[PDB]
Amino acid sequence: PQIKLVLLAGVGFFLDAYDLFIINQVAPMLAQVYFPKTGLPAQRQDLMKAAANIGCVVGQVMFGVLGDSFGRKFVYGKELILIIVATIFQMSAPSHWDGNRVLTWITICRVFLGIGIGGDAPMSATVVSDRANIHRRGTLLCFIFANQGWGSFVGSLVTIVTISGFKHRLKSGHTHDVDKAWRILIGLSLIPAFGTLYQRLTGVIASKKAHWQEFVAYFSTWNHFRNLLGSMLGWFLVDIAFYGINLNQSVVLAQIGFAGKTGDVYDKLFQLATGNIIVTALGFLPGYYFTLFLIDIVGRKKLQFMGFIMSGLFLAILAGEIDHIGKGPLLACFTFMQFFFNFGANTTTFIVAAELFPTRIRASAHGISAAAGKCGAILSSLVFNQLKAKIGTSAVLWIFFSTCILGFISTFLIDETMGVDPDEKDLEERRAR
Repeated sequence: PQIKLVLLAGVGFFLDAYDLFIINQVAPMLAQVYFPKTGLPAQRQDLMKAAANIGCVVGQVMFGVLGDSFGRKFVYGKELILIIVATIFQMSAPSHWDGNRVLTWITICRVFLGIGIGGDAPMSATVVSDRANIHRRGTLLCFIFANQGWGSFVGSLVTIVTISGFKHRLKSGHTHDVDKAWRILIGLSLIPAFGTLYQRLTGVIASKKAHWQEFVAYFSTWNHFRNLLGSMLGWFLVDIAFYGINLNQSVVLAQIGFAGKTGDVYDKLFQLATGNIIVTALGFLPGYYFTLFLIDIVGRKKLQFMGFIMSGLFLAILAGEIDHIGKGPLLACFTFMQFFFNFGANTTTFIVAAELFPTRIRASAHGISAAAGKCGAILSSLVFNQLKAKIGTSAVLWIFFSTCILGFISTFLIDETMGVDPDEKDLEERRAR
């Protein structure tokens, strides 16, 4: 039936999300092995975590040109093999290498990993928005998007299970085994990756100039232009705070009480992995499902309004009190923030970008909106840890706070897409003139 296809898109997001966010769990292990006395260099750590998102935009533009040039039959399979190969090279960095050399190895591998993740990322949003043409299209988009939380959550679950498995061996003095652990975290993505591969198998310039003319003509009108503007802005702005935080979630939990001076190698990794699972299980994951049950009841805009404005509140509390109050209060606010990312702007910006635009342009308008988001992701990803040292963590959180208020303001540019057919609205718009 039609059902089996959306799960295949879902597991695509799950694998992409797992591979994207698992870098947050792998980074502290690389530190313990290759930089035990000092932290990971700021510029090098930022590059490694942005690498996947940098490739992510290169992927959907490259797989877009090839996909338009020679059709879909060309791109469907090869995107998944690229992230599989990138996983293996990333997995098998020579353990005898220098710390900086190992880092440079992983950054390059993750760029190619991003190129593949950039492939299936945008092509699945269209398969269920064009097919449904029903009021229950949002609940379908949100269900597939919810796999992003499972990717982040399963990665956190995998980490505590792995660390607790190395408990006795680490306590018995075999501290280098953490170098094996971080390779296991990346490698375990291969199990669904290989499973899905088997299931997936078992006048060009004149046309481009013509579509460009329609695109330019369409978005040269105000009431149509601002819908593209708000779609790009909302996605760009949320991804700054969203990916800046989620790719560095383990770094924030270090200002909070989860990083101490007591205890040995295991105690540190386990409590830090304990914090990561708490946040993603209690906040990051359920946010997708609160969005799921209310988008087709409350509407997309009101959820973006709430999503932007709620996560902003918790960002301001962090920045103001992070250096002044205890662990407990800070942890709760951080989890609430993550909750209102996915119960709010993060999920709705993805949905709104796919729901606003008539199909005759939807491929471009959604692609530019998704590209705009990845631009926000790479900005914070590329500079988060560098700013953290130059201006401090509180100052950086005040920046993310400002981006949320701007997202709230920009959301007014959007038409409510709950229950509206963008093709029918375009159709009635035209008969009236």
